[PDB]
Amino acid sequence: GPAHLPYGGIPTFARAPLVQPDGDWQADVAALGVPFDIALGFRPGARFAPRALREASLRSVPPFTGLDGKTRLQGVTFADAGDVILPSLEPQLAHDRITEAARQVRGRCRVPVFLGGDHSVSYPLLRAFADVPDLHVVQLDAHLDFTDTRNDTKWSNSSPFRRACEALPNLVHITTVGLRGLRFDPEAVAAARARGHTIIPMDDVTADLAGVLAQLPRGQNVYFSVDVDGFDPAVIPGTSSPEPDGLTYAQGMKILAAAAANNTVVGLDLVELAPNLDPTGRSELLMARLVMETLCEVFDHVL
Amino acid sequence: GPAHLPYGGIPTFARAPLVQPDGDWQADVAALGVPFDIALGFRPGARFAPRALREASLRSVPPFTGLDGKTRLQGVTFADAGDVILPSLEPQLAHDRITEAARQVRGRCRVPVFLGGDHSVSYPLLRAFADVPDLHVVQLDAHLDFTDTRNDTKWSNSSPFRRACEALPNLVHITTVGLRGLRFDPEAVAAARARGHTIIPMDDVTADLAGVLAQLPRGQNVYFSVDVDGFDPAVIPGTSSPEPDGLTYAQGMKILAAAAANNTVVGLDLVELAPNLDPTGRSELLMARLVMETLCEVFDHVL
Amino acid sequence: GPAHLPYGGIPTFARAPLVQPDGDWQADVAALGVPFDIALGFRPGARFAPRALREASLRSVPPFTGLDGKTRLQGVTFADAGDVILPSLEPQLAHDRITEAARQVRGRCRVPVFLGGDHSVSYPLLRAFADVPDLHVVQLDAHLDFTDTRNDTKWSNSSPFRRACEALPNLVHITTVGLRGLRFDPEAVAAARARGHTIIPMDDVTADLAGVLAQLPRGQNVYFSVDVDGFDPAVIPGTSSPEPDGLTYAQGMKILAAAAANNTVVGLDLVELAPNLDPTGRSELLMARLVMETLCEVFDHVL
Amino acid sequence: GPAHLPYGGIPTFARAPLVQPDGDWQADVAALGVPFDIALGFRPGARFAPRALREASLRSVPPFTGLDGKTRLQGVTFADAGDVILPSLEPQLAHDRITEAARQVRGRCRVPVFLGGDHSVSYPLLRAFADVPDLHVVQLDAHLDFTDTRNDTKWSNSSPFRRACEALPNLVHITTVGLRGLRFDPEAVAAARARGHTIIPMDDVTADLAGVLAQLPRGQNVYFSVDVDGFDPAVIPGTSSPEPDGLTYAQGMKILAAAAANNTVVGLDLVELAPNLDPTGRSELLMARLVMETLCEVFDHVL
Amino acid sequence: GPAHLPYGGIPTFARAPLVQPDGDWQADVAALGVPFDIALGFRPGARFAPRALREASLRSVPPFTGLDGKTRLQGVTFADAGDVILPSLEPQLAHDRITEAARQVRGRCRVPVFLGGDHSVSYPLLRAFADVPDLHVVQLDAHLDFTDTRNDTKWSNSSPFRRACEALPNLVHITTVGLRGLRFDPEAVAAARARGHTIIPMDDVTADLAGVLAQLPRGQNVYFSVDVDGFDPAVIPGTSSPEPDGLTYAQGMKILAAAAANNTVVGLDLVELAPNLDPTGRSELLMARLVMETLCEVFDHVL
Amino acid sequence: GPAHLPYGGIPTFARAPLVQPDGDWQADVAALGVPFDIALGFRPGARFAPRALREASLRSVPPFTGLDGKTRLQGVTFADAGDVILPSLEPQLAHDRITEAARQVRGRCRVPVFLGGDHSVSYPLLRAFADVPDLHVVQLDAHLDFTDTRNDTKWSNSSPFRRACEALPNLVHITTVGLRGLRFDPEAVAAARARGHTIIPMDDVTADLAGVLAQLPRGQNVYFSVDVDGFDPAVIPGTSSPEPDGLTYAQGMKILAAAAANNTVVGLDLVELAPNLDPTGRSELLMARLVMETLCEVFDHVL
Ligand SMILES: NCCCCCCN
Ligand SMILES: NCCCCCCN
Ligand SMILES: NCCCCCCN
Ligand SMILES: NCCCCCCN
Ligand SMILES: NCCCCCCN
Ligand SMILES: NCCCCCCN
Ligand SMILES: [Mn+2]
Ligand SMILES: [Mn+2]
Ligand SMILES: [Mn+2]
Ligand SMILES: [Mn+2]
Ligand SMILES: [Mn+2]
Ligand SMILES: [Mn+2]
Ligand SMILES: [Mn+2]
Ligand SMILES: [Mn+2]
Ligand SMILES: [Mn+2]
Ligand SMILES: [Mn+2]
Ligand SMILES: [Mn+2]
Ligand SMILES: [Mn+2]
Repeated sequence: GPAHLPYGGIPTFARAPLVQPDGDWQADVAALGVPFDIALGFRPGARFAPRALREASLRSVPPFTGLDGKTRLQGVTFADAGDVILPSLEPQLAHDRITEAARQVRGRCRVPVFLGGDHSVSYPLLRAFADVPDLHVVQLDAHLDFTDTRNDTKWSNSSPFRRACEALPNLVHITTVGLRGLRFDPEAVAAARARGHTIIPMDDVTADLAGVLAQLPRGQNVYFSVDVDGFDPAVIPGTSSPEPDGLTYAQGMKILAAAAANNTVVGLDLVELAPNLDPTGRSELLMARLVMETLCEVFDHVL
Repeated sequence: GPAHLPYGGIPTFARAPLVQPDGDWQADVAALGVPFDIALGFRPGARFAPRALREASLRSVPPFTGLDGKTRLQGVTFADAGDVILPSLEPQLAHDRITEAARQVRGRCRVPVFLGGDHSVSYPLLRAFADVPDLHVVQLDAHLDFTDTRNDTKWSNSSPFRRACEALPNLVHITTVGLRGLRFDPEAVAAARARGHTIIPMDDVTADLAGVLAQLPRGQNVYFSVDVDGFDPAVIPGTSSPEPDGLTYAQGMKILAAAAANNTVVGLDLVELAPNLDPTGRSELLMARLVMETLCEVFDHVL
Repeated sequence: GPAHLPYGGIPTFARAPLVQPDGDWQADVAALGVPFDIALGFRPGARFAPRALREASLRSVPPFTGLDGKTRLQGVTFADAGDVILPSLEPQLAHDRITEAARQVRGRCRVPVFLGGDHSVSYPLLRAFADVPDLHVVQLDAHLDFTDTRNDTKWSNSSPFRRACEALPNLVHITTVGLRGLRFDPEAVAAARARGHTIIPMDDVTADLAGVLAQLPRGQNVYFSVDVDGFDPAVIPGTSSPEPDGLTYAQGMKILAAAAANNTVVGLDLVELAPNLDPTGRSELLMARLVMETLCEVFDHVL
Repeated sequence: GPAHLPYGGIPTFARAPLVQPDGDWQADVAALGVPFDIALGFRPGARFAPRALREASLRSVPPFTGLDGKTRLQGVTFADAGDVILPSLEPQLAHDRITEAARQVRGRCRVPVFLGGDHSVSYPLLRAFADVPDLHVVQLDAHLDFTDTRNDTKWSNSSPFRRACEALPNLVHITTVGLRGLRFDPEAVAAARARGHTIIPMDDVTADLAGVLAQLPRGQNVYFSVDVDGFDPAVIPGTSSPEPDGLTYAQGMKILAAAAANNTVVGLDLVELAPNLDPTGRSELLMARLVMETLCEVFDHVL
Repeated sequence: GPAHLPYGGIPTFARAPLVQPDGDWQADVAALGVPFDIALGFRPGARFAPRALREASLRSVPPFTGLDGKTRLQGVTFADAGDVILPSLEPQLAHDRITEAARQVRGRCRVPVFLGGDHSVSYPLLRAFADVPDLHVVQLDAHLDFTDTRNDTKWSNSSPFRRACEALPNLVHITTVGLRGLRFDPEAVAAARARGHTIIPMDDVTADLAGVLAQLPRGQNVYFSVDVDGFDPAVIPGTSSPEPDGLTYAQGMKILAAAAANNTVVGLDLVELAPNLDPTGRSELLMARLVMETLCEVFDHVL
Repeated sequence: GPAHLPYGGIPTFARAPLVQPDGDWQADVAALGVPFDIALGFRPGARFAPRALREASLRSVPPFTGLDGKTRLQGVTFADAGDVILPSLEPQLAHDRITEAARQVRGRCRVPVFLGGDHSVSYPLLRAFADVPDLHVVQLDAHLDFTDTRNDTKWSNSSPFRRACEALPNLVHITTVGLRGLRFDPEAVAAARARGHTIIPMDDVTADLAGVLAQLPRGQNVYFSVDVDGFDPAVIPGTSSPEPDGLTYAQGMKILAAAAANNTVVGLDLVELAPNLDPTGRSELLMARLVMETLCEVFDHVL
């Protein structure tokens, strides 16, 4: 039968059927949105990212047959579990609802995809992976986000991984790639290193990408956390706090593809996208493709 | 339980459940989108209107308890039948698919709501009502849209009602309110008058609204066609061809309310909304409300 | 000597000298900003309003000599106390800081001007007026904002006056003008009415403005709360939740002028402006003028 | 044969043939642009107005057959003399080039149409009408623009008519309609009244439009000067310094229409349009139409 | 003699004299616009590209004297034949109108420059080159555009070269450079390879540009087709369907420069530019320069 | 205790205290804005750059502790001297106002930072350095700006350094890096070479950046002039006249860092930023950071 053009149809992620987090369904991949952006400290807009990503994903409906004739995501079913129902304010309640929804979705799919939302959502999201032994996180970001307190709060988008580690003893390591900028929280850097976390500055990527890939985990259970500001602002300008000289789409994708080829991917989140800050719409289009391309890599080599 | 905020959840019209035009369902109201805008002769964008209206409708989820404490649309069921699957180009095929979908939706609901799309969609939509005796159309528009041929085509957005009339002998009358502008197709005006159609210039609405309401049909089968450019550009700037000094939201709504109170409404379409032309977003927010408020009025007088 | 054009100089409200809330200063009028917008339920952006209003106020630097040759605000001194230092999240802490800064500013000026920020800021702002006998609030708004709980929180922008009344036994009456829309919280409306509050729908303003002015308070201590969405979206589109058919600038100004002529004005807040939602910039330009014109009226009838 | 749609073809005013100011041609109406905006004191952008107006005029190509079947501008020839070649800075030189071009275009048409550009262009433009006996100017504007010196200059957009009067003893009277705002130059107002100029505040138009029309000249040589900020900012937001509660399109047109039918119109300029400040594009669309409708009125009452 | 600044004068390509496609003129280079965008399957806007390109070209008026002091395009004459008069809808009629205009312009100049318009215009454009022996096409694009049918039509922007080949046996070869993305039409790829077409993925350009240049045709009659989406979205965001990691301006220009110095260039089109999708305006400014620089290279190697 | 988030507080550069140019203060670094943009020859907007840069600088408040734990600008004091009070038009008066303000600021700080404004401001700015022996200028720009006359004026943004040199024989040498484009003023290029100025095209940076750095001055009094269009438009699109293939932020910074490491930096200006042309806001965010990072380098190598 005829198929909808991108501007047609209800926008669900990858045009997947809609389901409830605690419903009776099962799928290889399931998306869950978290339209929460009140924890960021600059320009809001990320609450609109889940919807923008769903809309942009209509340009990337699986499966995909590449130029070389190979087809990826063949036989991979999808589901869109909608969005976590968030309260106004009440960060603690929002966190609990996010964790509960993430748990339910995780228990019904193989690889859950979480659409943020500012980076603070990664904390309650990760609480749903408490039973993953030696859980590792691979984070693309211009910022470390391992701060204890910022602007008198423990729940800002600058503390998700610090909060996650103190709540999850199974989260044994984090590899962050793309760090750059004039300012870094010394207490956060010290705390991350003290825990053996791997910090890879964007300088490393530029000088030797081959080496960066060489620093990625091997044979581990990995959770992907992609902060769109890890990418160069010229490529992805739609984000609150841009920092120059970031990852090209290709570099960020190469890092994700490599990690997904040598590890067991247990989930992925895409955060800090701000559609309202990029009127060209390329930010949401490229990031929706990023999620889909990452999934291609994952399922094209799973154990 | 908790409810989503406007920015949360999958955007279906009025958050109604998604169904297939020819699926096994029944509801009081059913929405059907027609993301077609290649027939307009100026600024494109109406193809994105159905999606924009669905998103905006999340701010107007029924039922409604007003300031006076009374509730409207209580117990009235809704369904979103998605969008007509349109081809690229191929206007004739597009028309056939639009009529087929509209027919299927019509047979399954009491009042169908069509989301355009440029005004040319009203022609194939009306074909789905060829069985309605003495069908009257109440049209809000700055333009008459009764032209025979324009820029070498019979299918432009300036010809929907002319096409509809020649194909539907049961379409016995059209009442158009809000006409204004420097240019009018003399052949179209003459043709409309000859068929006994009622033409109500905006100047008459400004001069005496009560008089205009008295010119509306009474005890007839009515199809509403709302071209957003009938409203003043200051109120609704998101449209291809704006004309100064149009209807305020209140005036247009009073006309729809009056007609809905004195006739049997068989359907309604909302066309020419161009979200891309109004970065403030008020155009879609207000027009989504207009559709919902019109339904409140329609169901307040169900015989 | 030469004076800056609007685009020159540091933007302080009315180009007034900068001071600290608890510093050693005194002035007739003092402005204080509250860049808080995490309590609204739709489109963010009001956190940028204080800055936008300051920039726009450079087009309205006092005193003003009108067409008739008469001068207003002559000799009236101004000061800009900057903004309340807000934390991230932590609504309760934010409230405490807002109340403290407001108290300090209030103690050093005759009429304090508060620039929001979403409407939730009116609650902590009003707490600074606990010592004002029989405090009356005159609120311009499309919404009532007298809700107890909304989306699982007590601190949303829909509850500021409910929170204020429970924290301030001296807040004996509220007059709200401009209400309109398909939905209202029935408990909020009934509670407000049962408390003796005056609700004036926009319909009444349109029907008989004189009658509305006659309903305003007289010989009372009055605090002005101006929610920009009380104004018609065509005039002021830059706001989160617009509702059609609102106050023209002239109508809103007549209401404020009337109240200022017959009462002791103790303060005023300007909330819900979202500069990011109006690329024409007219929203902040017109609202900055409203504040300045309101002050002209206040000081013209001060007792 | 076939005609271009608005988005097709080279944009010349009213789609008229292109000519040189000092070329060998003759026409009833001739357009001349003056992309000069370095004299305004706030938001630039008017330098692009001539081009925006030409593009917008493609929606208003003459002649016009209205709803009544009557045609206007039938047989009336048009020409586009392009723009004055302006230097960078060098206001004195720009003025001389403007006057020379205006003189040349004036000598080759019956009614010249000048597209600004900020209002300062009206001065060198008026210098080309030194031989018109008892010249009268009908100015639509929110401001008076009769200031002697502003920000240390004699050539700002606040001084065009003051400069014109001192250079043209034949300019015997000016009628300005639409004045509003909190500030007016007391010296400028006094100077205007001393010369017998007529000042009609927007309040007068609102209170009694009939009384306003009665103050317009009769049987005089009239030059129209339309500053788009005379119109309400909700209608025409694309302008540097908007002032609330202005003329609706209809009111401004009624004033121009009355004056056009009772006098010998020798010219007209349209200034202060800032396309860049109105992403909806309604400002240029409506103002291009304003010019064409004014012309319809002019040639509809030729002696 | 004084010359207009970019914002002055009537916008004709390269500020060249305006002429009719069938008029009495002759020039080395002639531009023809094709404001047709109803064939694309995503975001419209390309219909405004011809006009945007003309305006942007005022920043690149020939001749050009570089930093080395050498002058290019010296003595080369230009002309702007306006735009093809397109009907509404009626793709077949549009195609015929396009081919006829292309033929007329082709016979009055040496190198015709066609401004699109979506890519589907290349088909009717190429039909005007049926008499060119062993015609080779050098295509810059992220997409192949050799698809047979898409969304029930043979005339989408994904089929221009497929339609051109089955209609022009003299079209013996196509070299496409810049291909990338997750999805490629296997049937289209197979059909292209079966005809011996050269497919050069962006990866090859990145890996070895010298190798890519060595693959370009030599001593052949070449038609250049430049789809702006061949360039990286960071550089040229103004396009309907962007794909990450594309050609830099320099890389695309190097390809065109090399092909221009070793072949007989018979024409060039610039398609898919969507000015409405890039509010920074760099897309049209850079692409206008691309056409002009390509022309510099072309006439520096004419035999 | 707590500190403002970027959206909070009065926007002064680096959140530094506000002072008067001739006031009684002293600071290591002092900022002065020059909101002048009437000299550029294309798209206006730079007049708003000083304000945009100040706002953006709130994201770069000193001192800075990098990822390595080292802190820069520790103890370095800052001040914001506001903006030069500019007249409307009257370029010569503007120039004198600028030179005097710059001299006053220079005598109260070690390193003055000047915020433009179009590039023409560099001329009056440099006059404030008439007392510096063997003054060298390091200019990042896509254009040379050594033109004598352009569009009939001596004061355009294409002549700042030409004017500066003839007024300042002590300005012995200029090193311009980043030059590119199709057109260059041969007269300007010759005059610069004759004075021995070093011209470094962007191609040289791309080929061998190390070789470019080796060409920078050593042990000299250096004034930095950064024209944002020197950077690639993909990175910094907010500028009047962009040119493809420019400096990455990293490259521009490397050039500035190199010169600051072994020269006595006497001042720096940042010109041609046009915030209105980049709705993503990255242009001002990155350029504010550039200024701050340059200062970090400067004070890391003080003699
Ligand atoms: N790590 C401190 C700053 C992190 C900000 C988070 C995401 N933008
Ligand atoms: N009736 C001729 C013009 C109609 C245009 C249709 C809708 N914009
Ligand atoms: N009174 C309930 C809704 C109020 C919203 C507040 C302001 N927008
Ligand atoms: N009459 C003083 C102000 C005039 C400004 C001119 C036009 N905006
Ligand atoms: N080749 C199939 C897709 C082509 C789209 C055309 C231009 N964007
Ligand atoms: N050097 C001639 C052009 C310079 C323009 C200046 C800055 N944009
Ligand atoms: Mn992060
Ligand atoms: Mn980050
Ligand atoms: Mn219409
Ligand atoms: Mn219509
Ligand atoms: Mn409110
Ligand atoms: Mn409100
Ligand atoms: Mn004015
Ligand atoms: Mn004026
Ligand atoms: Mn393509
Ligand atoms: Mn293509
Ligand atoms: Mn430059
Ligand atoms: Mn420069």
